[PDB]
Amino acid sequence: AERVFISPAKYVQGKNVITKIANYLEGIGNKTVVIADEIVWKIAGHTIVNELKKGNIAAEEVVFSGEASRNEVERIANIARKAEAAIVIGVGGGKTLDTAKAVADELDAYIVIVPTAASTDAPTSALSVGVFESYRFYKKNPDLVLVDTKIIANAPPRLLASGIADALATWVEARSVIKSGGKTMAGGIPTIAAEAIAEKCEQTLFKYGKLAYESVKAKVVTPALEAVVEANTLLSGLGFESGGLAAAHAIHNGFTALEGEIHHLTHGEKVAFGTLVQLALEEHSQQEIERYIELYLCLDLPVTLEDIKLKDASREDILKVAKAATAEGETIHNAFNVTADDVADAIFAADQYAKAYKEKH
Amino acid sequence: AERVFISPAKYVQGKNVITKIANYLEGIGNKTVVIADEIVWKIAGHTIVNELKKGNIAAEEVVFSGEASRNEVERIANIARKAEAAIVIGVGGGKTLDTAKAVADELDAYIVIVPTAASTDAPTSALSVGVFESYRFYKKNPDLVLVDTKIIANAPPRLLASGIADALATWVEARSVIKSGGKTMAGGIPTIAAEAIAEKCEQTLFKYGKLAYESVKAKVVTPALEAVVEANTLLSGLGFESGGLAAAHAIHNGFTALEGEIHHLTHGEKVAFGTLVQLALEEHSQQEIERYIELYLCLDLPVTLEDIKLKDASREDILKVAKAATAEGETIHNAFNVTADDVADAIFAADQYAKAYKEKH
Amino acid sequence: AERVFISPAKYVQGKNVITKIANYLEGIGNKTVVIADEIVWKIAGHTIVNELKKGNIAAEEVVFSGEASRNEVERIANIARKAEAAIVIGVGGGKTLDTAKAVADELDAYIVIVPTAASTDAPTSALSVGVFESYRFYKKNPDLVLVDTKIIANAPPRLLASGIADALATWVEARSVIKSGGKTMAGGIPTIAAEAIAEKCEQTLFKYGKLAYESVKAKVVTPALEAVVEANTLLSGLGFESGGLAAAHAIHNGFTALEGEIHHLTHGEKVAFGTLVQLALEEHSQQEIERYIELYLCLDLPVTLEDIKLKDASREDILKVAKAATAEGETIHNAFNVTADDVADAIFAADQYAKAYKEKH
Amino acid sequence: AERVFISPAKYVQGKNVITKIANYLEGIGNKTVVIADEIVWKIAGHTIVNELKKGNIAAEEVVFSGEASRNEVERIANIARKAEAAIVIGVGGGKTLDTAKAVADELDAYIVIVPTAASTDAPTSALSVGVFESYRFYKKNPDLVLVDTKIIANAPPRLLASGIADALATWVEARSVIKSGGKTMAGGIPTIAAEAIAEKCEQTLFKYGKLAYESVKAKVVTPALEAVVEANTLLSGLGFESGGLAAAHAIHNGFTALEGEIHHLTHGEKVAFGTLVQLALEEHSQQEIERYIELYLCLDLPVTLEDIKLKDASREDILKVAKAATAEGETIHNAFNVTADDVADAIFAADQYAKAYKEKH
Amino acid sequence: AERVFISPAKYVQGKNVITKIANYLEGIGNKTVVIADEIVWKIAGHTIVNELKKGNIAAEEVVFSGEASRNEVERIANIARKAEAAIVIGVGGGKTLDTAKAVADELDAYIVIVPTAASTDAPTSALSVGVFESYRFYKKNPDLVLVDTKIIANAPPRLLASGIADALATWVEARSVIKSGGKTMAGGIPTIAAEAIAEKCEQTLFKYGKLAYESVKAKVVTPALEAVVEANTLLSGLGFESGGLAAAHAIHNGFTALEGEIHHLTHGEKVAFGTLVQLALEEHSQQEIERYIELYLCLDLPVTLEDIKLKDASREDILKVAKAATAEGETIHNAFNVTADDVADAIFAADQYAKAYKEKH
Ligand SMILES: [Zn+2]
Ligand SMILES: [Zn+2]
Ligand SMILES: [Zn+2]
Ligand SMILES: [Zn+2]
Ligand SMILES: [Zn+2]
Ligand SMILES: [Zn+2]
Ligand SMILES: [Zn+2]
Ligand SMILES: [Zn+2]
Ligand SMILES: [Zn+2]
Ligand SMILES: [Zn+2]
Repeated sequence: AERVFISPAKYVQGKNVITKIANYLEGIGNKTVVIADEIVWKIAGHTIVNELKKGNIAAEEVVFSGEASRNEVERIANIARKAEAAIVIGVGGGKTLDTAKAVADELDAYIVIVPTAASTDAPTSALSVGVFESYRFYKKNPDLVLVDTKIIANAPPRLLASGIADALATWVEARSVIKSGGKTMAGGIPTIAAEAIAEKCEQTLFKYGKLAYESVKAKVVTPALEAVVEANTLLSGLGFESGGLAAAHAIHNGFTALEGEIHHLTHGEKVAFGTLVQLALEEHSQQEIERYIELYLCLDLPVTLEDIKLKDASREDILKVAKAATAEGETIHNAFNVTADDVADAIFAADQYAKAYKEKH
Repeated sequence: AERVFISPAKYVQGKNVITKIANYLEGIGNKTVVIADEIVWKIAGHTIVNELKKGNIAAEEVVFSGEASRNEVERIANIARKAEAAIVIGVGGGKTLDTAKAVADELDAYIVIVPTAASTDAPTSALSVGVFESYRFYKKNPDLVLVDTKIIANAPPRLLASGIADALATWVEARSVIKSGGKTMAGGIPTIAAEAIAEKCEQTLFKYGKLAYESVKAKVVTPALEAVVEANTLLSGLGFESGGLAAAHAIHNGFTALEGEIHHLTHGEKVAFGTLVQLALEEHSQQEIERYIELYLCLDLPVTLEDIKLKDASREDILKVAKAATAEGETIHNAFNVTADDVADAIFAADQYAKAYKEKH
Repeated sequence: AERVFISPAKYVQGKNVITKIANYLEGIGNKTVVIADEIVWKIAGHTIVNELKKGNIAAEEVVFSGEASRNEVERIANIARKAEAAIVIGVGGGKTLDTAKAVADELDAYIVIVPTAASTDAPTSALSVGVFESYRFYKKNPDLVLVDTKIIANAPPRLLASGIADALATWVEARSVIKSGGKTMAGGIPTIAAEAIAEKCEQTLFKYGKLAYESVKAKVVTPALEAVVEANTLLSGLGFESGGLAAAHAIHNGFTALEGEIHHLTHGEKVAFGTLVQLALEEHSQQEIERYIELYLCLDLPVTLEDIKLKDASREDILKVAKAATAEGETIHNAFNVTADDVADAIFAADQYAKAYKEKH
Repeated sequence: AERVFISPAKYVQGKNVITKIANYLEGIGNKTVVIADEIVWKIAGHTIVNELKKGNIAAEEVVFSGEASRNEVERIANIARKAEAAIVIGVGGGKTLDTAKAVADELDAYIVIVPTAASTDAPTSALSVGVFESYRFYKKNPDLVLVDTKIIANAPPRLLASGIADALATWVEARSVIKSGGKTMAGGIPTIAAEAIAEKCEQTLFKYGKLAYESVKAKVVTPALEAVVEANTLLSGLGFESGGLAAAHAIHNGFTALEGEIHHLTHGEKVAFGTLVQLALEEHSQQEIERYIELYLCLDLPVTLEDIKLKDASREDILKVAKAATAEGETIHNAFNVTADDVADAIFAADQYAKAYKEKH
Repeated sequence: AERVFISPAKYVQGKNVITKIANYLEGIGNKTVVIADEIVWKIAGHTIVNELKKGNIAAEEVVFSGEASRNEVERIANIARKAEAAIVIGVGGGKTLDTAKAVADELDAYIVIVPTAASTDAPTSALSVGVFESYRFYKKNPDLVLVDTKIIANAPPRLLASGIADALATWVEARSVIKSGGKTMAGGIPTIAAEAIAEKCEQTLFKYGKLAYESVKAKVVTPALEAVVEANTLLSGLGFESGGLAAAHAIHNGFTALEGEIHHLTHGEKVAFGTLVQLALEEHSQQEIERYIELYLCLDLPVTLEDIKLKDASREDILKVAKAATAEGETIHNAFNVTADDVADAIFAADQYAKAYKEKH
């Protein structure tokens, strides 16, 4: 079997790096399109445009509607066409970054991804996704991912905790794919590079995660925050894409089978619970499971069905989640041979294990 | 300080993957130019062309002159222009792959790199180099690095040993840059991703290196050979480019200050000795140094001045090597504060340490 | 001395395996007799009969009176004779399974044992037992032990805790027989196979026991519950029969010398206390003893005389228990050289040690 | 998935236990048939008959032709029919024991298996097998396996070394099935009981194997020999049947695709090499592989192609072995996803690894 | 069971302590009898008498005949009677010290034991023994054991090696009695004091034994020699008497069943082989056994049948040794349940294990 590793061309992370944007685009082009929603234009959008102007780089300001639909992409791509911009700059959260990637594919443009929170590991990836249907690949991983830690230190602590949750799934999922001989999102078995990256991701989070969370609460940049932002973005990104997905993200996707307040949680908050479910489907001792539960609690992340807005959910409701999670083509099959009923049982088990832990402290 | 990580867009490694070349180029183009020297055209060049024809992909066969000069690049680029090929495929050793990268930059073409030996970590890099003058960056890291382990299992054992030598410098050099707060070739401080990759590189080589060497001697592909080819290519490549260079490659470059039979050694063989010199400049116990010497000997690699064709070299000759190695702009300054005289002393020390080891077994 | 190992011919465990009963009996016979009490006929008895009918297997439904007496066996054996059934299927708890084994011996019939709780390690054994008089062997160990974890996940949590208690005695007792050169129930010294099984039994219970207990409380099947059901049934069964019994089960038997509410406790609940008594008769540190007490408490099992309904029992009452436990022929002599008075003292010591632990938390 | 564990009903091992044969058959029957070949009748056959006569047990003496064919079984079964014997006693090596099992299935007779060497783990199993075609199950595992260590201490040392070789494959193969989620010969996933048994098997052999080999050379029974005979018979038997087979026995079977002197080696000698091939297909360091090679050499077992009478074998010959080993239905697929070409490469690698070790000592 | 510990009243060890003899006897008496053979009178006998005269202590010089018979004791006791001596001083080797103890019992005299070699652990004991018949206890352990290390440093190295051999049996034998619940020579189970003493004995010998052996070869007193003399005398003495005897000394006694050159070996030399036999009867790995063999060889002690003058001994001869060793009342039954045949096998096994070790170095 062939091993495959893919990656964005360049990843740059540091305090105030947003100010050198004109610098990194020098020998690339002098015309760009900048995509952000209303809030983000105030947070970083104008700062970016102003930095590009200083360097004589034109910039068409686009206000993202807030929905990553084909129409919005078509609308934005037209604007870029007319402005004849060769560089797409997406700034902000998930939906904006995905839209920007779709836009860049239409135009065959150089794409710069500028996250304003380290909340998911979508930034460096070549893939995207009310009910989940499938994963789709873009033509490439992003050309430049620019991560400004000063910006992230000012984003809500809840968003850093969410990114830690999403990154904590990386080693759990990749390890299960490596052990089962399964395939990664990249198409082949995992490389040793991805295994090393994924395992280091977990180590970095257990070591610095709480200190990074406190740093954000005080809105300061520290070595601990720099370490966790890299884990949440570069390690988690490469780890999941080239290391492999399994049950945790399948459960996250399964939640789309339900309607309700659960959908106000972040991707990371849902993945935290999904990760506990994967651990309940594996052979771990009580102490190994509690090591994760303890960390989630110290980051104010959800660990019970009640925490994810599914208090007293019925077996039938959980079964819908399980059926969606075990749909043909889901990632859970890359590491497990389970039925929807096994998965439904594991969801209730994880809830019971977390409650048992809580009723001990 | 900003951390920077760069990487080729896609790395694919496996037995007989050369046969799926038309498959990986499908949604990219139908016209290519293939670059290889006379020997390599027989080894893999024709197989590639034949695989491209089956998929209706045109291919201009170019015979590399054997010298990576501006003229040769200009000559090859013209041919590609006329054929109006959008994909450059370079097959073979170092000089051919570098030339192919230069060609792809002229044409702004998609580039595929196909090494026929896992002898250096140049394949995945965005950089190139009778006396060494400086490093120069290409506009990008390669789009696709395709590594066929069946081909490498048939290449000379000496070439695998050379690649292991070059890869064994990765952790030594990167660790010294990380400890000193120095910068990598990529421009910033090392990421945690590169540190993880570099350290895993060394572990993989001590674990599987000899088994991989025996596999090649028997011309068979095994899990051990697959592990070492990845270490020699993807881990060593990312590790040195994004992890950092230091004294070992500076010494390799310093040898160009001399004329002689030493220049028939491979890049890896020279780096092996360069690595011992770096260890002699650091604070290690005798046992730590011997751990490397032992491995080099079991791979038939050079460990003494006599082994690198500099038997009884004079202090003045070694001083020339040291002066070149400590030239302004060399990588040794990223991790050390040493003079040419300190380096000359370390070269003789490494030789003495290796002899002392040999005169013990 | 000869080593002897005995075992049921086949052990099958899994979720919903009760549904493949007709499948496992295919090449055996087409006529059976099913034995269960009133409650169990509703729990699993009818499901089994219905599964046998689908496969054209006749089944005489027998309602167990609830008492494992010679008359009941004779009564059931007659029915089987008349129906001329060649397979006996016993479903339910201890008394029913023993009766079914006795029935199968009368008829020389193939016997299937289907426990509805994993509460004791009697299922796989070839032996049986108001005052205890002696152990008696059946002509064989059961032909097929079929353990459906979905059924056990729905049985009371108290019954799983009881089975864990009975299984926690396995390594304690077998280790003492191995160390003393004593004989097992199977007739010779223990094999290495039994030692391995017994020791793994304890490890499995400390690792997964609490998670399995929580799984049952939520009525779900998990890897942890699957592990503990095997420990409680196959490992504990082989471990005690072919590994050896010692003081713990001797104390359990000694309780029959008393009348009272203590006899409403389960076999496992009594063995838990019996196990603490054996530990008090051995040389263990306070920490080693507390490791077991801690686990018993987390499973809501009894650890004091008060817990086993013998609050403020008199020395004379405890002495009766001790005399019965040290009767000629009891298993305590396979590992200890103690008098009834030593055993009476150990019963009070275990109570005092547990109280001391409790008066610390 | 369901876990399944099967086992012979009773295993008895000890010095001179052959003398209590009449004792173990008391409450079973008074008429038997004894099967052995010419040599074995002298070694133990007459001793057994004489022991049965003392207890008034009739015994039809059957001389096994030496070939385990349907005709021989039919011939022997007739004799048993006429003598109307209810017990079949097979004494000797592999072919005799298999024949005896086949005979017992025809007659639905109680079967006693009495090995005269501890050379394979076939004794306790319910299965059998010039080119290998498939495995076939008997209706049951043997009723009684009686292993007399005094007899085995007098059998050739080469036969004990062979049994150690066959038993050393147990943990390697079972561990690979457990890790891959594959199925055992018994039909389901492995139980924890089988994992414990298999792993203890390897430990016992590394600990006592050489001492047991020296014991046999001096023709004496020691604790070390008693431990290894149990490992070679009961642990290896249960471990492979209920723990799982993988690549090692598939390679052993693949050798039947060849004609030649290789077929004078014992089953164990072939499995030793097959085990090295499995280790070459896995990810192990040089030191882990050499730990096994070292032991094989100290037991005078084969480790190279030359040792197994295939010196300078051609790629085409090895490919035939590989194709047979990877046939549809072989056990290698329970733990690996490899092609015949991958397996051919691993055979040459194992040879090269062993030679490399030898050319070091 | 009661635990019992016995000991000589006072043990004094040091360089030149023989010179303070008059000092230790001050408040005891002014008349003594000194017993020694011809050689010892020259070695230390006259020095002692001269030291007693200086202190005005009378001393009847007795020349021991060399045979510890009733007549010799009666002869010596008469002399003491007439001299009306109240103190018996025995100086020299085993037979002399035993005789002196017997003499002191007849007279109810204070007894001083002065060994001139540290070759056995008989000095501090209250017991004694051509075929061995039984152990007999004196009325008391000696009142004063006075060990002069200057004297022992001048005794033959072979005698120190012999004492180390006898002391190396202490922990092996005592540990087996402790594990089996057996009784010591002192009459009850072993105390914790004896277990501590016995285990420290082995540690002291592995740590300092070779250095003490080299010290004696150079005839010098060092801390290492002081440590080993105490181990050989006080630790080994208390350890065997109050810790327990088992198979090793039983084998030593069994040799008396044979006539021949074996009886020129020392007690210690015979115990060394006896110790290897006990290890062969226990469950130890090859490495654990070799740890002792290695030490014996470095002290020039016997490890094979050939070394103990029984080269090519017949099974019948070894069987005589085994029968005597397993006689009713021997110490082997305090820790083992073995037959004479098991012991004969273990004697040949130990020889084979030692040869196997030797044929490795
Ligand atoms: Zn995610
Ligand atoms: Zn809402
Ligand atoms: Zn290099
Ligand atoms: Zn030249
Ligand atoms: Zn029980
Ligand atoms: Zn009541
Ligand atoms: Zn086999
Ligand atoms: Zn032949
Ligand atoms: Zn002694
Ligand atoms: Zn003599």
